[PDB]
Amino acid sequence: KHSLPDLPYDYGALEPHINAQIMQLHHSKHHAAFVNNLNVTEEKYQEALAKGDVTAQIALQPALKFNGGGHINHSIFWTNLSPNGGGEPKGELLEAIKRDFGSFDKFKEKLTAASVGVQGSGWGWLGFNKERGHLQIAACPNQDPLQGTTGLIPLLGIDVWEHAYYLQYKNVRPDYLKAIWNVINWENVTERYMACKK
Amino acid sequence: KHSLPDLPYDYGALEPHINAQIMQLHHSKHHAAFVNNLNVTEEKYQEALAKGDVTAQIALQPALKFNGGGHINHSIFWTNLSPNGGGEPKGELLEAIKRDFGSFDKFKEKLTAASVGVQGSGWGWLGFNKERGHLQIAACPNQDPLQGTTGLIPLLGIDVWEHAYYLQYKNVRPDYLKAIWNVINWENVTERYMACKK
Amino acid sequence: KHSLPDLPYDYGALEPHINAQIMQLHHSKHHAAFVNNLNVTEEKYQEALAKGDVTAQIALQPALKFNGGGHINHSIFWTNLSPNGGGEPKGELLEAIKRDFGSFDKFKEKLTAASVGVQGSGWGWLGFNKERGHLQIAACPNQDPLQGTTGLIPLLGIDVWEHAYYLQYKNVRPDYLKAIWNVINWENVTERYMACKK
Amino acid sequence: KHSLPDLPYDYGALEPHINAQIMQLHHSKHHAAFVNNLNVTEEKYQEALAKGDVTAQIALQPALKFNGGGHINHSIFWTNLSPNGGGEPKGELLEAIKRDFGSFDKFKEKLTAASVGVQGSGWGWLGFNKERGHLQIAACPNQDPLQGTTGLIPLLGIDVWEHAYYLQYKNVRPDYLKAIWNVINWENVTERYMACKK
Ligand SMILES: [Mn+2]
Ligand SMILES: [Mn+2]
Ligand SMILES: [Mn+2]
Ligand SMILES: [Mn+2]
Repeated sequence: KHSLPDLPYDYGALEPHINAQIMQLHHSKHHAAFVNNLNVTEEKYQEALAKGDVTAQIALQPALKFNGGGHINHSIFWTNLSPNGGGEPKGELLEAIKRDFGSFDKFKEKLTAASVGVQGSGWGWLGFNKERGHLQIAACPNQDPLQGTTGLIPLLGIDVWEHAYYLQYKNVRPDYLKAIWNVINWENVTERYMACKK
Repeated sequence: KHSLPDLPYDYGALEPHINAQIMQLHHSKHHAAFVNNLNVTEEKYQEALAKGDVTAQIALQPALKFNGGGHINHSIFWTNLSPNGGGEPKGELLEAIKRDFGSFDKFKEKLTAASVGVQGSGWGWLGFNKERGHLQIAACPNQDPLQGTTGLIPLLGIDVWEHAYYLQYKNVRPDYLKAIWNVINWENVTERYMACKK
Repeated sequence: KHSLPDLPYDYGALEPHINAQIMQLHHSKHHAAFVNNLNVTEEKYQEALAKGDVTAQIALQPALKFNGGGHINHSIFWTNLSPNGGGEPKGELLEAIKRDFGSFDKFKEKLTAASVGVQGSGWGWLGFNKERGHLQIAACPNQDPLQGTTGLIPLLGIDVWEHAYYLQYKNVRPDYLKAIWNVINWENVTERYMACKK
Repeated sequence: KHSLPDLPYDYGALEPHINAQIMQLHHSKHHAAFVNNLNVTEEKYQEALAKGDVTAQIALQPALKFNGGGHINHSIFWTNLSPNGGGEPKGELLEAIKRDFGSFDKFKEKLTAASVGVQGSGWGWLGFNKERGHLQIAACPNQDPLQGTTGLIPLLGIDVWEHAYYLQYKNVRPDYLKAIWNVINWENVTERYMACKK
């Protein structure tokens, strides 16, 4: 069984960048529904798989991608944020960011452009291409997880679903993006990067 | 040139079902951006078309569908709502609703299920199938317009993008749906129905 | 497991409408490949689910739908064809066709148009809509199965992948469709129909 | 307007690798159909845009992309092949291939794998990523053009629609791909490469 992970900090720790109300709703309401529905969907799939029912397996695909992706995406997101984050990364990561994007500022612009640009609900990702051996920016629609649909290893994800910023920033997505850079836990994205730095 | 249509009522007229803040942001901010970007996108397309630049035409497709759909969808939506709406439709429409869905209650359930069920951003629609000659329920992702992507004539649309209900109903989409039935302008959906009742 | 079903007639039984070469290749090579890969994908999916690896489950989705759908679709297709086929259906199926499509001829035109109209690889389908109690024509891309992705119950399917007709009819898909009507197994289509009008 | 380009060699010039029958059908029938329908779709799109009919513009999108892409793709494809082709590229293109893919052999494997791997109809592409300054392999479904849907600049394209190889290689796509390497026009691919490294 999958579980709702605990937040590494209090709901009001990312203030004033992302307010406590969004953090509470996002985690306790949105993420909780994903794991519950994921466990419900996985049990159904186990029933379908055992019967060799291919129709049921295919019909169940959207719910699993949506809920399974929802769980995966949000789980990474909480670890990517920190009340002690912000600033710039250091060491190997910064080294690779300058190499692949030109500069840290250029990387920020690319990821922001990618995030602001998703039409509808989605995610902006900084990922690692294990085949090519470099960093890569990608945008994923709805809850489609990065690794599962793209093959890239997720390092940093930015949720651009409206529930992630509307209460505080309303329709101005760029304001939310400008603000989230102040709480990015570079300590965690450097770890994820090192984990696949092979 | 396309224009931002005026609302048929004051921003606070649909209260307490849909509050004035959502109505103001939704119309003055969201819809306004769609027409502006649509006009910008259409001019670009006219440049591409004149040059016979097929690459530019294809690259421009998402922006036109998103912004063009955005304009179309929201324009219909404002006419579908009214401070004097609610209740049940009468005459021909009600007659066709019972015929195609069993009862008005059954129709409500079907459209609600369709609307609550869109994964991500989208719309729930009551449309008319001119080929088959009956009413049909459909769900469209993001801003993909009903007629243009499906062929069905739009009668009643329900916006399930989070910006349409989050400030007031938060994550509980069903609450928003339960509430919107009280402001549905059946007078307008009966007109749209009669317009294609051929 | 899943196994390649034996054809209920020999490869040359549908001549001159569909030649023996196509039938042999379609069954022994194309369909066979789908079951082999379906078995492998299912085994991998079982592995992933036991370990709760949501990323692996999502990564396997395209393969499962394509190979599972390939098996499902072709398995129905073989039963939809017959050396004893052709003509028109009798009884209830025919009544339902007259009611839903105007006549059998109008139905022939519509299914033909939907098949000839698929861009790329795909299938043309006459399906049953359990929810509305009526017949419906739908087109599915590549190997996406009708029931698993649409909810409709498959009755008659027309494979419009180029491999189903190219050797004999080259690029002329309409010639292939005109010839397929002579081998449609209406006894089977009726059989499938009676099964869902329950 | 758009016109069917004359082949820069006769239909039997690529034998025994790609037979004359395929070349004749591919150019005179398949490609010709795309330009005819592209011209009609463009004319209809001009009508729609002049009238500001956003619904008609969106309804024409699938046709424009499929037929426009069909013209673009096949037009590049013909120039990518040559009776004088084969072997390996020289100079900068080869250097870029060694740098980005390890070697020419590894590059051959990757493009072959991406082509053989497309489910249904599509294309395998070696493209140029202007933003990152490197070579990249991509696969496009049906007739979706590389630049218009991906932003990458096309250098070499491999048509994996069954009509490009079925008559000669039947279902064995790997045989077709092994043979196509003998007629690749590296002078043209280099030409396209030099054009974007500007
Ligand atoms: Mn979220
Ligand atoms: Mn809206
Ligand atoms: Mn087939
Ligand atoms: Mn082709």
